[PDB]
Formats: sequence, C-alpha cells, structure tokens
Amino acid sequence: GGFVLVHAGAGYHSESKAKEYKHVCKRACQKAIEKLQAGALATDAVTAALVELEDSPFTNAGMGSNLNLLGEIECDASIMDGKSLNFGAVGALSGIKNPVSVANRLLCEGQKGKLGRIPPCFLVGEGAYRWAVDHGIPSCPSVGAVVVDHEGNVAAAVSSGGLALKHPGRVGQAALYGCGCWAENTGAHNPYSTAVSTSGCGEHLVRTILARECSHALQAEDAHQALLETMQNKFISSPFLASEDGVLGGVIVLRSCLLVEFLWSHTTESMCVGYMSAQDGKAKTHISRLPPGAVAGQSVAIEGGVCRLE
Amino acid sequence: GGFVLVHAGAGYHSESKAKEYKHVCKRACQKAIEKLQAGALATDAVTAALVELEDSPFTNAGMGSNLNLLGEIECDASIMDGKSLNFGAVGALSGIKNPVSVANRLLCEGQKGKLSRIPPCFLVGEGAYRWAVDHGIPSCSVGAVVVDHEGNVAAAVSSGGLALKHPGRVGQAALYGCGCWAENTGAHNPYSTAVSTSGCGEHLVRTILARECSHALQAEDAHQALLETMQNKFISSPFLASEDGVLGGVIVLRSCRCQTLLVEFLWSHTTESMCVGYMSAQDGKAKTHISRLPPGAVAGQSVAIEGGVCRLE
Ligand SMILES: [Cl-]
Ligand SMILES: [Cl-]
Repeated sequence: GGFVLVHAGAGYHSESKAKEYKHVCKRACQKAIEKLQAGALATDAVTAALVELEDSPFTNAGMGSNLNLLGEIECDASIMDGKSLNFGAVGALSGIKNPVSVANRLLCEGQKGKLGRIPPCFLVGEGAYRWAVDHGIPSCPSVGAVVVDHEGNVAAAVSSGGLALKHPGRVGQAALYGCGCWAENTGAHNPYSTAVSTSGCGEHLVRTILARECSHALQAEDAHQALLETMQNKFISSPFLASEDGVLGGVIVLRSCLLVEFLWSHTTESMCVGYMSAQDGKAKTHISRLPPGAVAGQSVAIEGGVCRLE
Repeated sequence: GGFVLVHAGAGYHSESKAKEYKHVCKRACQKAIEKLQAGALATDAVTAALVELEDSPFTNAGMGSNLNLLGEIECDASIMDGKSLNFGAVGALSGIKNPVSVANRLLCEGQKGKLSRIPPCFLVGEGAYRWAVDHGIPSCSVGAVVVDHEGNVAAAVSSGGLALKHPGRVGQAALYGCGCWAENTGAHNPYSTAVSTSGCGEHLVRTILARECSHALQAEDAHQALLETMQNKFISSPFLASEDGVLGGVIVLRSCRCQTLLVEFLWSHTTESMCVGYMSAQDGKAKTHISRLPPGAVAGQSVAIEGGVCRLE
C-alpha cells in the first residue's frame, strides 16, 4: 500500500537526455514501491527513490553532480517526515555516495529525541561528512520525490549538486528547510497530508520558500488551482524575485486525505517525472514541457491526476 | 533619522553579568544611529550594531562565542534588506572576526547585478572563509532591527550556535526566514516589518519564526499578533509538540507613514530573559532593559512581551 511521485532534470529540454531521466525515474519509483510493499516507512521509501535518483550518472545529484569553481563536488540534500514532522539536511557535502542517505540518517537520529541533547537537523562541509562516517555511511574513496504509505503518512526528500562553477561553500535550496522539500501530515490545522519537492534555480526557490508555500496553498479545496496560484503569485510574480530576468523552478506534489492527488508544475521548458501506485505494478514516466509559444521562466505548466489507494 | 532595537541573546539571566549586556546593547544602538544619521543604508545601521554585539566577549556571537564539540568557534549570521528584499548569510564560518560583515558583503554584491550567473547569498565554512578573505574582511545569538527615516527596514542576526555543537552544525542565525526578516510595506503587507530571533536554534528553524512574525505583525493589533504567534506558532507549534520546552526570543519593529513614521517595536521571549536596547534618532538617549519571565512563570512554557511606540520625522 502506497504511492510515489518523483522528478529529475527539472530544467531545459534536451532531445537526448530524455530517455535517461525516464529510465532513472522508472526505477526510482520501483525501489520506493519495493519498500512500501515490503513494509518500510514513508521516509525509508522516499530515501531509496532518491538513492536511485542520485546514482544516475546523468542527474546533477550524488554521482554526477556539477563541479564547483575548484572542480570539487559539493552536495545538498534534505528530507522531511510528515508523521513526526522531523527534518534532515546536509549542505556542501563531499565524500559521500548518497547525500540523501546522510540527511535521512540525521532525521532518524533526530527522532530519537534528546537521547543527550537536542539533535542536529542540518550539517555542512567537513562536519556533515564526519558525522556521516561516524554513523557508518559509505564514503566515496536536482532530483526529488514524494511518497505516501498505507497508513497515510507522506514524506519527501530532495538532492542536488548545485550550480556549475558555484563558489565553494555555496548551499542551495535542497539543503534549506522549507525550500527543497516539505512533508506534513493531517492535523487540527491541515485537512490534507501534503508533500512537496522542488527543483531549479535554488536562489529562486529559497527567496520564496516554495516548498512550505506549496504545502500551505494545497490546504485549499482545489489542489490544481492552489498550486497554479502559488506558481504565479508566490513564485513567478513574487515581489522577492521582481529584480530577476526570469524565474526558473519546478515542483512535484502529493496530497492524500485513502485518496491521493498528485501534481507537478514548472516554469522551465521541461521537467521529467515518474509515478506509480503500490497496487498498480509497472511505473509511468512523463516529460513535462511548457505550452508552445510560452516563454521559459515567464509562464507555468501544470498537470496531475487522482489515484485511490485501497 | 531613524530607529533601532537590538538584543544580546535570550536565555539564562546572569546577575552581575547582566550589566555587561545592557552596556553592549547601548553601544550597539549608538553605532546604528551614528551610521544611520550619517545617511547610510539601513543595511549598514544593522551591521554596525551587530558588529558591536559580535565583539563583546559576553555574547554568543563573533568573539566569545560558544566552542563547538572540538573547542573551535563556528559562526552563523545573516542580514535582510526590507527595500531590496536581498539576503546575506554565512554558516559554520571560522577565521573571521565579524561574521555579520561577510553576511552584509554577500548581500551588497548581490544587489549589484548578475555576473552573466546569480550572486550567492548563502555560503558555509571553508569557501565562506576564502570568500570573506578575498573581500578584505578581517580574520582572527545577537540581533538588531532598524528603520531609516525613509521608512525602510533591515534585520540582522549573528550567533555562535549551541555550545559543544557537532562541527558544521548550522542554526537559525544563518537560515533565511528563520533568524531574521525584513520587508518594506508592499502591495500586500501594509506594514514595513523587521524581525530578529534568538534562542534554541532548532526551535526557531522548524517554526521559521522570523518570517512567521512578519506575517503575523500584518494583523491590526501588533501586540496581540506577536503574542499569539509566540504561543500558537512557537510554544504550542505542532512542529515542536515533541520538544518539552520551547526557548526563543524575538525583537521586531513595524513602521508606516501617516509627515511622520509611526513605529511599533516589541520584544518577546519564552526564555528566562533577554537584554534588549532601543533608541531613536534625535532621541540622543539609549534605553536598555532585561526582560524577565513573570515571577513563578516557567521558562519554555510561558511568554513575556513588551514594546513601545516611536514617532519619527
Ligand atoms: Cl538533474
Ligand atoms: Cl543562541
């Protein structure tokens, strides 16, 4: 029981790398489902999806991340569990094969409470790396996902290698809380359990805290129209980005109340996505492209559909 | 002209060591009015203040900051311009006397333009140092909110982070919308608002408190808004429902034109105390205070809040 929606390559359309993203999206979804069926939690699932997404030599995450000004590699990643509302994130991490794994570890450790001080929800540089190792994590000698288990718990994660030639020590939206992803269950204030993951120009997603912002909007009755409004009002026309010459970014979203509504939206020419139900078998991949004539970073594309989980 | 409100951290009340805080708060405010009247950006006013704070060996920021799990100093700090809406942050930065300066610098370079490439607003550790260095920045929580005569606002925050924290651990002082916030009145927000936080970093980050306070202050009665936020969106916030005791403090200011500039400024905290300091332009006098939780009121369970009103121009 469960559902998964992932993304990769939310940027500019290439009549080439298309077939790859589809392939990595196909398995990323499956690994996730494998876990959901096998019984794992929303977080273990999403993590596995991102482990697969990062491992694709074609994604700018984990192995294959772009290189900073000094040719060195630095990864950003974060994850959030909707049931407990905990968050794990790493920034400018190097030497680890799966940065998301370190964020997930930080999250899990963080759920053990002060078992003997308040746990760290975000580490960076050498520190993140040392903590990772100090916890038995594979040391090497933008992609994201959303999930909902049989119980109804949503979760999300995101992983990226950052901008190319970015100055050393530059952290983007995949490490920043409320920006890269957001996972939050139902509550006396939230009618729906929502999960979000972002991609694109990290600076545009941060200045606007898009993830959190999408989750709050998606509390409205019309999911499709809530997201649309967010991508336009709070993103494309956001006062906080008025000094920009184009607003680039994309997001995937999941909303379960067990009814599951899933959507994706971008202001980039394209974004590849894949999804699959656990009571569905065989994944589904799609390349989302902006309407003809619509200018990249000036308009919005958005699609999605419902999916009942029995 | 202009106004200023600062703080030297929210936490335990230290009698005797209490006079050291009120003292640095004063010098901090002054440096602000000074640079302010000199006709400098609201950005320089807050930095000017933060530096003064960062230099007091009694404040967990800059010089005298808590040592990490390895006996070393790693600082976080950020700054936000309410006019341009830019932001500058550094996290886990060692080797620089004034982190806020690097935060400020990063902001400016941003305002300038596009290297093509979008400027970087958030840098951590190693590169954060190298950068601060290639920008002539002297090598070796506190907050401040300001409003210039034109009605613009700016917020800054600087912290040494949790004591004995595991290396590379970043807190609120470095995270957008968490440690500080600044936003001029706009088509939507009627009020120019500025916020700076302090306290248990994890608690402030998960509640994105700084930005939350700016949204809340958009309601009619600021005092009521600020209080309900500290209670319902902080102490009783669903995201901290597991934390037994929420510790944090915030100082904020709200302006608007009526020709005068009506300014409401407050300070609130769930910690035992918080030393703040406010002073107006032609005020010529700096007032300090050590906010304290109501006698017999549990810390991390209760909320203390105060605030006055200032009129400029
Ligand atoms: Cl990618
Ligand atoms: Cl602090």
